[PDB]
Amino acid sequence: KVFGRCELAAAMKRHGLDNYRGYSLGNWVCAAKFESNFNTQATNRNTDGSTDYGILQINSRWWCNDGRTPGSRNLCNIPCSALLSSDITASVNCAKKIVSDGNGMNAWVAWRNRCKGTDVQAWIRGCRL
Ligand SMILES: [Cl-]
Ligand code: NA
Repeated sequence: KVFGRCELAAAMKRHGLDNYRGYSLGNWVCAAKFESNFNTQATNRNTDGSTDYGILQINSRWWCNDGRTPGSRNLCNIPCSALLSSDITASVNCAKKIVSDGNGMNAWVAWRNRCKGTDVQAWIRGCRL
């Protein structure tokens, strides 16, 4: 599923991401835009052999099991394929664990490089939330 901007904003808000650990909704929408282009089916292979999955590009090195990342952890206790569903529940629930681990949204490289320190409220502007 390729989400609309406002559609995803509303979905994320319903799942409890607005101000989660102090991060306003615009941060999450911006992160999703630059990580996946709002596409739940996005996958990208990393140099170390791990793979990033879904709308928030969650990494199989630490967070999910894809059966092909040796010595890796599954800290969200899910198969990586579940992060590609049109239903964002699994991705949101895992992201809540990630952003809570001490480093906040800096875990997402595109957030750090393209969202952090910008006017992120622009990403939810005009949306009926
Ligand atoms: Cl933080
Ligand atoms: Na893993």
